[PDB]
Amino acid sequence: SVKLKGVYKRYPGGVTAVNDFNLDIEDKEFIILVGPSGCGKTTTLRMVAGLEEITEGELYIGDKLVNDVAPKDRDIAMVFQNYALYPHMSVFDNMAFGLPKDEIKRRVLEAAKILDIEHLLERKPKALSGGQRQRVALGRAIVRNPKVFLMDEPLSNLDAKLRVQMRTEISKLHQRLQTTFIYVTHDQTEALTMGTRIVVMKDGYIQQVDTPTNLYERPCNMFVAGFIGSPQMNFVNARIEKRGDEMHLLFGKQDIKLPEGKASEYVGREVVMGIRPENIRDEEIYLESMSENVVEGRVEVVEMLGSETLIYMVIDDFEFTARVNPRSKARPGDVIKVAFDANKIHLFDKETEKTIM
Amino acid sequence: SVKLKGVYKRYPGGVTAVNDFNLDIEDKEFIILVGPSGCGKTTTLRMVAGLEEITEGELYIGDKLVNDVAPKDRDIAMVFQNYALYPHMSVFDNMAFGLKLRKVPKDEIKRRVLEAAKILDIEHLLERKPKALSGGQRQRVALGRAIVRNPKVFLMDEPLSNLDAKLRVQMRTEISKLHQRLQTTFIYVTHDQTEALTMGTRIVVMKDGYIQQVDTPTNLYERPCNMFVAGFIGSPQMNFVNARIEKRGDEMHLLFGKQDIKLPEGKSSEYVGREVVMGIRPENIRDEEIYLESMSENVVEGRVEVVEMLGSETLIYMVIDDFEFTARVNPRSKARPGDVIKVAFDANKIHLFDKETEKTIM
Repeated sequence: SVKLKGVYKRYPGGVTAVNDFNLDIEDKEFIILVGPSGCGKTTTLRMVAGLEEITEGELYIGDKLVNDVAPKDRDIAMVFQNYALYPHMSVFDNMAFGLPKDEIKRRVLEAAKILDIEHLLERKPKALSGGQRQRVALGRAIVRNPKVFLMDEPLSNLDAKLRVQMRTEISKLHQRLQTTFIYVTHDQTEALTMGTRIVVMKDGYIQQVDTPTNLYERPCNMFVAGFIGSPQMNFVNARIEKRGDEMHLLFGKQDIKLPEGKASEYVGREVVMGIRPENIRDEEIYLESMSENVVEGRVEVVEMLGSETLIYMVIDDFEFTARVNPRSKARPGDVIKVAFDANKIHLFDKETEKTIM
Repeated sequence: SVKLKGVYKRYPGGVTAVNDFNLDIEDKEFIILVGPSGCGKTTTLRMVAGLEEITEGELYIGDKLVNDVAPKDRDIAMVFQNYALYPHMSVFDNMAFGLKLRKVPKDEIKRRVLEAAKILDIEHLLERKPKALSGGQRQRVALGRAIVRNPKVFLMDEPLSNLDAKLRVQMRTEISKLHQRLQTTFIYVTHDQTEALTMGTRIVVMKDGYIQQVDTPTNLYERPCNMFVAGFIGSPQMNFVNARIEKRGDEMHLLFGKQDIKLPEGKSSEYVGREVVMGIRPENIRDEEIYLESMSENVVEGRVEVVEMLGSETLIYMVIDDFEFTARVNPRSKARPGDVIKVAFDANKIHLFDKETEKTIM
């Protein structure tokens, strides 16, 4: 367990890098820190590790306050992008720096075969490059059985398909040792599967802390909504209008009827509507059931992937991206009848940019 | 335009590698040859290129028979795994070769080489040598020696095999953009299936030497002619179970295990009562509550065992009775291992094959 109570970090010149970071990681938890560059996500990790000092706040590991504890005295394994293995040491010895009980150390180190480095086991760092030397750094930390793991983009020099293989082995390791993990990555796509809870940070402030599913389906503001999930969620200005007992959203000359179950102090007001691509669907089941919420749009580019078909269109004056089932019939220039799934509409304040529900 | 009329190739020992290969490529067309290893796809290219002889049949590039024409007199551009760039020549000279001894247009060779370089954004590499380049750049350079040929056909034998995951996709879309630019016939051979759905005008699926099907990407995907095309194109693989067709009233139902799926009015005779193989793709086993209300008749309970969230999709792996099935649904599903899920089978997208003959009934 690690707790950060009201933690600040200020840079030279008074600039605030991390602003009131409060969060309680329970033990045996996988927490992911995502956010744009300079959002303070990397800074907090260096502070939990003890590489930067904590200007203000408290940091506890278990029960012990460690703000002024040297990194070596925290029982933490760290992998950062300065992994920097020693050039004139074998792969084994470069992973065997756990001070120790030799001849069992080897067993655990050979078990690092999970990283597919067993065929490099007696090599030296210069013969590997890019991805392989980063998997060596991982290995070093992998055999440490610490109280918490701290990882800063440890799979960034690897290629797609091998990064995926090592992400599943990190998750299995957390499932096996059940020690706290704090994982930092630029990629968002690796947050949604790995972490128990995800923390979205922006310009030093944490926007939201929730489970991957909850971040995806209940964002707190337009930023989190437009930061998690790709391609970016579609955004339009819309006016809420009550017609009869129905509640409608109007943007351009188009008309979306919200389902009975939505709402008070925003009726007649103009809001921003948010729908994700996979909720603009063209299969005709939806075009008959959600007939009230079908809109005609002029397709401009289509992209077929085998997993999906992404359709980029323009409705009245606004560009929209849609995700439909693989191998679609749409082509650039035609106008297609898309249905907006009102049950998946997000509504934010135009000024505060936070959600109304 | 390229035509291959009844073309065969047999190996030492009498084994036939290519068996009655027939198809007429229209000019300015992108054709893809896909199939398992040793399906003869590489052999066919080697025969179009002139590197192997044609045992029987007729090859016509343009309007002329070229079975006995040397490759170099065939007006062919080739990017194969043979095309090692010349080690001690600049990429420029490596792109100006062939053109340099096909009746040198010295001035008109610089102009064309640099237009092919500007298309591939390799002009800032014109003075580097192949050993200084990396795999991806030399695959762009190798392509470049072919744009300067202005050929009648381009021949590509797995030219994106030496690349890593992301790079591949980047140079495929560049080829699709490239064919859309030169508007010359392309014949492309690749191992990966995913570009059935991405690259080609028409696709040829080959199996054990035979052409299984020649069709457009959508039609290849949506109307496979046999279980092989059905299970070779599309990922994850299409689900297959043995089922028996049964006529109850004028409805027609399909039964496998304890479950019963009713086909819509429009599916007919001379296969009813017999055991068939059913084929449905994962994106047609789907759990959205829209499906369970319209297609309540064809809702099935299945025990989830593994789920994989990808951001683009959610893959759900389930067992029904003794049978296994996979479904592809929206990115963040709530189904988790141990639960039982209520999936709807989209009857309008079920494929039915002969159990013995293994070819499609419709």
